[PDB]
Amino acid sequence: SEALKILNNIRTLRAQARECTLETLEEMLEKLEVVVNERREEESAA
Amino acid sequence: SEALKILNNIRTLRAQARECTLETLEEMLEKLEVVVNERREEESAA
Repeated sequence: SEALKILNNIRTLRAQARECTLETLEEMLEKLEVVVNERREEESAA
Repeated sequence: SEALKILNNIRTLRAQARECTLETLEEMLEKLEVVVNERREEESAA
């Protein structure tokens, strides 16, 4: 879980976002939303 | 940008999410939303 722990420090991701375009940032937000929604389905099923 | 490129592969984040609780996943989604919104402000200003 090295990529999940980095998401907790926004300042670190802030420096990484400065080297990427907005279109790549939109795709990254989609994947994180699906990952949280995937766990939401397991929480709603239990 | 090692944490930003990992977010593109949801299957990889999928295995990492299985080892964390939903509360930690909610905070991670907040940071990514703020990172994308921070770049949105720069795009709207330009």
